[PDB]
Amino acid sequence: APKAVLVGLPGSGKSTIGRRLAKALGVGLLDTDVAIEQRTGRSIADIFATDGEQEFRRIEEDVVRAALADHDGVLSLGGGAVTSPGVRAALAGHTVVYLEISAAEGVRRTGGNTVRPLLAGPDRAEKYRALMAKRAPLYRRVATMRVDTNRRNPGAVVRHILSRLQVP
Ligand SMILES: Nc1ncnc2c1ncn2[C@@H]1O[C@H](COP(=O)(O)OP(=O)(O)CP(=O)(O)O)[C@@H](O)[C@H]1O
Ligand SMILES: O=C(O)C1=C[C@@H](O)[C@@H](O)[C@H](O)C1
Repeated sequence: APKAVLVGLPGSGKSTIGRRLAKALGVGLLDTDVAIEQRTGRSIADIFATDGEQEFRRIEEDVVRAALADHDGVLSLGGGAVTSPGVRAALAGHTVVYLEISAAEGVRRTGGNTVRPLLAGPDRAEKYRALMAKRAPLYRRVATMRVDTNRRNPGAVVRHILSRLQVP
């Protein structure tokens, strides 16, 4: 059982924070997007382009359920992880930290050049607003703790988290 599951829109910090939240607790971090690229031997960019999100979402669903019982440290979920009705029920009972972010910073932190299937230019922001709107509800449903990583220092966020994870 993960010491904490991290969910949030791509660009919310899931990785930056998943590392500091894991290194501070003394437990390895784990990414579902990365776990899938291993169990399949295929890049998520391909699995999407060739087989499709439909099938991908299934594979992710199976991989997540797999980590919710195997991993003992910090677990990080892919953006649309919470769109899978099955994934949301596997999260029931876990410590789920929803890292919130506004369309402003979210898009500013994702304008790099990593191949994001669901977030590709042009109008890469309209796409972000949509993802945010459509999913925001979902993240609330599975989140046992809502932390804002918007205006904050990657470390000051982990600071905030650990306190609320030790206090009732
Ligand atoms: N709490 C925070 N405050 C300030 N900037 C932060 C932040 N957390 C992360 N960032 C910045 O946001 C950028 C993207 O962060 P991150 O890589 O964690 O996205 P992500 O893991 O949510 C996306 P994906 O789901 O695609 O893997 C980095 O440049 C990072 O420095
Ligand atoms: O927003 C999403 O649903 C995604 C986020 C990434 O982590 C990858 O899992 C993939 O690009 C899909």
